[PDB]
Amino acid sequence: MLGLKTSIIGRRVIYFQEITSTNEFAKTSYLEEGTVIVADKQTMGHGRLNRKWESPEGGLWLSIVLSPKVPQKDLPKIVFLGAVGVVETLKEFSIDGRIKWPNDVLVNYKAIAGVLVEGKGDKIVLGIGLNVNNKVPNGATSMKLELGSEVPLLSVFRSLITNLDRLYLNFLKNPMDILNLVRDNMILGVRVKILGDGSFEGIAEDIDDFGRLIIRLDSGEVKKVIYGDVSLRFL
Amino acid sequence: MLGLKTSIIGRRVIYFQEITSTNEFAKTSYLEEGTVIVADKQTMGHGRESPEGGLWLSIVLSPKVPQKDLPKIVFLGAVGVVETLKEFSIDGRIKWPNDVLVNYKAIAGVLVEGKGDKIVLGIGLNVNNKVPNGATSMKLELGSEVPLLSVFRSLITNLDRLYLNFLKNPMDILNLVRDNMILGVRVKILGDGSFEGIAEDIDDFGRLIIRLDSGEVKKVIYGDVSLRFL
Repeated sequence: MLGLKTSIIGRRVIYFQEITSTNEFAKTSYLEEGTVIVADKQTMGHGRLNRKWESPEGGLWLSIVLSPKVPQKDLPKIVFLGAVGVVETLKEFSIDGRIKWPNDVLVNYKAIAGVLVEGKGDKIVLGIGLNVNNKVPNGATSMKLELGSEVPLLSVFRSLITNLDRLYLNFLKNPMDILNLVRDNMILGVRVKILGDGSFEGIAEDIDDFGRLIIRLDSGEVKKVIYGDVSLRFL
Repeated sequence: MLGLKTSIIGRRVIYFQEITSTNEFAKTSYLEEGTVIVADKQTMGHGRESPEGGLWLSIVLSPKVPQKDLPKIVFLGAVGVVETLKEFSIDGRIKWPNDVLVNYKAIAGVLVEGKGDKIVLGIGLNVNNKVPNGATSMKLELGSEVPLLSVFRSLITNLDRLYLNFLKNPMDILNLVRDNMILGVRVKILGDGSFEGIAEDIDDFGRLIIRLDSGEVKKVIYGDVSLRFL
């Protein structure tokens, strides 16, 4: 009854009024490639770094089962597929989202969406959390807060799934293309701090061919970050 | 994302761009009660292709009621459809025991399957799809396309309410059927042979009461029997 015309992503959609986590269900259930898991609310949702991500009613909480027969090295680009997809959708609703490496989407520096990718050997789970009409944590934002009015969740869903299906299909053939899209929509040229042991500061210059964040320290040293906790030093 | 507010029917919904049969998938798969299986089209639909534009769905049920009441499940589907059609100002009427007609043309059919502790309620409703001759659709009746999703929301809400009351009082549905069924007309019953008579009413068991011209009263139980209007 949804009438989705996508090729792979969206051939099947499993909707829940409530669920612990769309990513968990997607990981533990055998599901055809392209199956989308979506729920009105998550009771135990979380983003990367195991950070508890509130998933109240009004938001778009979904996971997508993928099985991209591509080199084990391109798997890390799946996150970017989700982030670029969100950005393209936000644009369609006249909202300018920018990517905070590696998986966050911000608007005027406020978090509006997060992407959580989890591999499992037999498949890859692309999780996306987007603040639409739900109440958000202080410092965060939503499509509702940005546009000053409630947005039809299904309209956002339709838009996102369509963009992701398109991005995914091209990715299966031209895997490197996504990196350029990411660069054009990522927050760069700003000072950032990588947290944890061996913490350091520098300018986030770009992402390389593997998607690593290239940081230029004040000493001139160049470091390539694969993953971690990032903080904008002047925002 | 659908924001359904139902108690049981619709707690989960599995949508398919295409599927062989929503009823077959629901019967075969391990699914929780209330799960709705819906598809844009069925390539192998059937009753006792369903083209894009129609509403093709199946509901998994596990009613904890007497085995005798189980045969009443088909009526829940038929009444739910009638209620939804009335919400869209379409006069749906029930043709015993599983069909819904509008001006004597088929607009929807109900197929219930399942033996013990797992019942599948299948419903096919013509909304915006092309239909065979003799049949009709909500689009043909209203003169314009109808938001398929709106029809889905309406139907699921109606079925959930009807199903909850059915768990409490399995006989309540019979009154709704009676008020919305085509009666007082001559019909032909086809089964172990055939006979004609006036469809007078349905009894306390949902059996169709037929009065033959001889005055004889026959009570028809649905299963392997077909009804034709004269």
